[PDB]
Amino acid sequence: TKERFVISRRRTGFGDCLWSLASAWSYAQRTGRTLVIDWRGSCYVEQPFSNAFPAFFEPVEDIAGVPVICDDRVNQLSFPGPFFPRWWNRPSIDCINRPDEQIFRERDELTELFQAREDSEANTIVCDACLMWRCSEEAERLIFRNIKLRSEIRARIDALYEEHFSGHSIIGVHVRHWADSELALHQVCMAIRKAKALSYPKPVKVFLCTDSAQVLDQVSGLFPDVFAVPKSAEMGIEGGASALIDMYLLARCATVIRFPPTSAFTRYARLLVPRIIEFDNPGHLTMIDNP
Repeated sequence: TKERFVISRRRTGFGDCLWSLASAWSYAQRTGRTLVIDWRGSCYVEQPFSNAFPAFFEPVEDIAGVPVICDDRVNQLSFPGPFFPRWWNRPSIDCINRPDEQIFRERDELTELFQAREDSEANTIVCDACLMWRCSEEAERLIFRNIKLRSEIRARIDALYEEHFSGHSIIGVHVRHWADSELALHQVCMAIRKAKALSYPKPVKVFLCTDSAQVLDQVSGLFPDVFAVPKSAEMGIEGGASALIDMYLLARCATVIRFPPTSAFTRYARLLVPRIIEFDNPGHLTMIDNP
């Protein structure tokens, strides 16, 4: 009997990476495979063959009973064929072309596999597409609970929590992005007003997570008590750490505004925070009590 594998490959924002990881983990658990976390080529790491996972998280060799390889051994080990999806059996020269249509086909092929009664005969499942929504919420929570941020990142979160969150009820706001910008800023303001009109047990502050300096300046000038975390290889890692700090602090808020709710950036917060506000029909705000 020989070892068999599921490789979780993802290189995008951490919300997507970690949700897609939960999906790979769930299939590895169901089928008695080893899980390989392969974050080579991450948007946050300049060096293309370095596995980014250890740059942000502590070593992990097991997640809830599933053995894990999470480090540079991906560059030494030869994971065994045959492979699924079937594309991965093609010669390497034929794998240079990897268009979005093929990645989407593999999402669908993996989705069907994960729903099928029988385990694949392939010795290695290669997951190299978006696997958001292709697992249970429990699988997602298990991943967050069973990997640990690097201590340097945790210390920053801890200091920020003490400095702004402790003693207070925090409304977290994630804003990812002429007439369009004005309407979007207006919509964000409407969401903040809605959130602020709810009752909270402690004095309220607004935690803003945005990639735009202009949004930060505007929202800060429109509401009281708005704060944000202050902010080339080294600067990619710093971008990653900054993202994680915001993602994890959002999950500590009393209410979170998801602009948009399709962003996996706020999925961790959606799982944990008591109340979620978002535009959902369109132009209209909704509030969701957790669950």
